[PDB]
Amino acid sequence: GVEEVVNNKAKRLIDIYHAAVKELIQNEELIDLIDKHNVDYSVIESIENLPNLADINVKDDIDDVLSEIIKKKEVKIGALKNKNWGIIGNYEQNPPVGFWPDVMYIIWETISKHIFNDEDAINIAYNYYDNVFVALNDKDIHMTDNYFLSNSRLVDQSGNNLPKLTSGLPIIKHSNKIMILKEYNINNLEDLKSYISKNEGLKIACLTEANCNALKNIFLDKVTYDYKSFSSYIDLSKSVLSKSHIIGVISGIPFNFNEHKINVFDSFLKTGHSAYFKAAA
Repeated sequence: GVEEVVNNKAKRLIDIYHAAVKELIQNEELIDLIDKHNVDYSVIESIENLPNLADINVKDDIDDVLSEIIKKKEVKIGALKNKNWGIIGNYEQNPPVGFWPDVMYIIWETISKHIFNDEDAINIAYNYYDNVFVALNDKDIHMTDNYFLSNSRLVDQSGNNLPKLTSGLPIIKHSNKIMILKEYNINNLEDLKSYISKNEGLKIACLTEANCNALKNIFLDKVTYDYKSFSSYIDLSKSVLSKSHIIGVISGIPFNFNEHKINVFDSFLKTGHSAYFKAAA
């Protein structure tokens, strides 16, 4: 009569990781970093149930991933290569710069101050791959970067699922805004739902797949979703103004169109970001 649980070698790594984020939210560092880079992200809303960093075992007695990190004073993080989103995160150079790299740095600086007694105790080693989830399942890395979507396809290059990979909390989110013509008298998600429920054959324009997904959760097959046809705000906007798509879904607004013609409201339908780990051998 035994509870035979999987040996998650990343369990303590995930917990101290979550505990650090909790501390970074308590000490205002994470939100300070968001303000410093002037990026439009929100931190995880509830931290009550997250582990307290002070409690977490930092001993290297456990036969797990964290003990390896501790002995070498180094963690290997995986990120997509040749990515450069400017201030949001530039990975064309190693070590990378920008918000998302800075997020990973302060997390491990915080972890270092608990396992050890200095922010620089543990070195961050970034490795770049085309498929990071393959490298993760192959133990080339201990972690993915935090910027990865919470809804990511955990698949190999063949396109088949990787069942041993797990995810941390969506510690950081960004919201999805909805732009629409004022003439429809719709300025909230509720009025939009009513309209979509009354009408058929409508189509939704999105700048990214994640934008359309946030709304797909709400509307299902009541509408068609187009995100491939748009590569910029100007493209997306042209389509809404041309009246071909009832709304445009987008995470940001570079500049404003006429107040009296266009409406933009925050649906508060969020897109989460999380790190991924290897939860089983």
